[PDB]
Amino acid sequence: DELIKKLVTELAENSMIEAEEVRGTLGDISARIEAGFESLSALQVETIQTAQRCDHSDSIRILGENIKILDRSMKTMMETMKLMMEKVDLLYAST
Amino acid sequence: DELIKKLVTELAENSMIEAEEVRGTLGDISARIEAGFESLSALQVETIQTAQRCDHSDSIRILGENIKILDRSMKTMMETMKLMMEKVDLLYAST
Amino acid sequence: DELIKKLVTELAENSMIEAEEVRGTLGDISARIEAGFESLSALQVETIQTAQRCDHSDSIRILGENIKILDRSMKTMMETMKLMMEKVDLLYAST
Amino acid sequence: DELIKKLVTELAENSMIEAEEVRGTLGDISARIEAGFESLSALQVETIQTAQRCDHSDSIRILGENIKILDRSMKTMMETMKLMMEKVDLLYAST
Repeated sequence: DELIKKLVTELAENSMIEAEEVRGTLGDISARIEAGFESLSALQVETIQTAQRCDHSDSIRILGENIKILDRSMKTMMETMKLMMEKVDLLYAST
Repeated sequence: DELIKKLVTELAENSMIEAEEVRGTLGDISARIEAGFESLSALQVETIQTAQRCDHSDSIRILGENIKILDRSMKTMMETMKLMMEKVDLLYAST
Repeated sequence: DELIKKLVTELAENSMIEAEEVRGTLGDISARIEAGFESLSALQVETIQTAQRCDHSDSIRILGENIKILDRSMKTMMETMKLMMEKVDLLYAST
Repeated sequence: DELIKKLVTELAENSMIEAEEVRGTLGDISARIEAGFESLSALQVETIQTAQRCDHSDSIRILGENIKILDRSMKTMMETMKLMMEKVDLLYAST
């Protein structure tokens, strides 16, 4: 195995160059994977944080509650109007 | 083919190591693909679930409906005011 | 080049198997890329379509416009009240 | 090393073809990575821009403020009604 091992090395010497170029190419691809995923997920988090600003559950409830306060104040006023009119009716009949 | 097959094995013995290292590298890349896609999609689902909380179609409709109830109560009161005034006008002329 | 070409084939015969297994592995990776991107983008479109349901620009404007109608009706009523009172003042002084 | 180098070239000649086909396949994969990431991120930006249209913080505040103006106008009217009634009471007792 004297001449055999000399040919084993001279063949590895030429393949090792093509193995290095594939390894670098694979690492270039791996770097583009971890860069796309790191970028999109940061943009994705920015989407969730933005969406949260549009949840107006409490704001709309407070508007709703204050419309019902006004409705109750309108009932209170309708009772005060009929009360005033029932005094006016008495004033007319007192002539 | 006695010596031929001895050189075929001694060459496979040295290439098999470089094939294993490429296979492991490919599997490292494949694992990063299924990890990025599993993570981003989970973050993406969290975005849809968050966006749904901002659909206030029904809340805003109930506010709108109760503003129109108040508007109708305001028409009812305007008729009651003119009614009261038309009794006051009669009371003035009765002097 | 008689014996040379016989060794060229017996070496290609053993490498061709390792080339096929890498080609299949590469295609397995390529298929996972086009599957993740096809899935996430479909989920992403579902996010945009969901977000559109939360744009209540017109609904909120119609609420705003009808609150200002009520405000104008309240001004109309305040003028009718002072009008009624200015008739009541005259009725008191007519005694 | 006369015959040795002739076999080194005739072996590189057959491997160089399989190296080119792997290089093209790797580049086909790399192109699908930069295409998916470029597409999804453009769709992701469209999601953020859409979500911003649903932030009605200011619109809802102006509705809230104008409901409280109406509430204050309703208090002003309740004072004017009791004022009118306190003149009507005096008119009844003046008989």
